[PDB]
Amino acid sequence: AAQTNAPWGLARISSTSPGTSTYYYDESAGQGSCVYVIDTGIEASHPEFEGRAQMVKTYYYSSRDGNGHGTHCAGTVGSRTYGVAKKTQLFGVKVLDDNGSGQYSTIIAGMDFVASDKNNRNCPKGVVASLSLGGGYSSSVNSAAARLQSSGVMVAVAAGNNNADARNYSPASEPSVCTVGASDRYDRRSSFSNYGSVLDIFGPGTDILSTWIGGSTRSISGTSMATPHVAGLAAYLMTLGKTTAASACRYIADTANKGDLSNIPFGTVNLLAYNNYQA
Ligand SMILES: [Mg+2]
Ligand code: NA
Ligand code: NA
Repeated sequence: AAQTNAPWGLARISSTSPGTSTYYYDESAGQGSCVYVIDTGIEASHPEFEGRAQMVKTYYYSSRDGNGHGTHCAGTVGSRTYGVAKKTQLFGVKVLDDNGSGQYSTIIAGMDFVASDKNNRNCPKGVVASLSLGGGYSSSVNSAAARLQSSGVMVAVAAGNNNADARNYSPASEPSVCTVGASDRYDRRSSFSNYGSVLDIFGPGTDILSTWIGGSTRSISGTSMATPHVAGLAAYLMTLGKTTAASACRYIADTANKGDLSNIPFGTVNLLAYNNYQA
């Protein structure tokens, strides 16, 4: 399948070169997989989700996304126009408030929730969790991410936007999850992206068009925008049977475009998520 005039990041993950605008992908499109977006919520009514999104848990008064961030990230996972895995099922877990902030104890609880809740859900091709969030180093946050991964979920987390080594941030610094840095449309490491030995992969993160609240769309930048490209890619690859939740991060690194990013510090991987789709 092919989506013409796609957002640059979708085109990028289906090309060996920057500058294209068609997203090429297998029509299965993540059907039968599930992605939990652990964030500010998801505006499930947005027409771009086509009824495939639903809130499953909130840690605040409402399940509504009063911010937009979670809706944007969910859109990069699985919206029709802006999503990597256009037929995945999206589940929203609101651990962040409407200002985009959250306490680590609540974020931990939401990870634990996903590890359990997946047993209520029918996700025959597997389960992914996208965590476009984090703060300073916390062993407890890292442990929660590790548990979620161990429970059988493909965990993708943001590297952070500190232009610093991700070792000092969580859940970025948890080794066992998939830590995602950000790139721009010219294959430079995004100016804000964290780096370091703990990164597993880069995805598109600068100027990413996706869904927003009020039934809208907008372009924003962050390792939060790179993370759902990887989460969506994992769901897509799991639906194709190419990999599993436990091995998807490694598979994505194995199959990535290698050596194509600039301003990658020595010791950080030079790997950009790639679907290797051959019609
Ligand atoms: Mg890792
Ligand atoms: Na996300
Ligand atoms: Na470089």
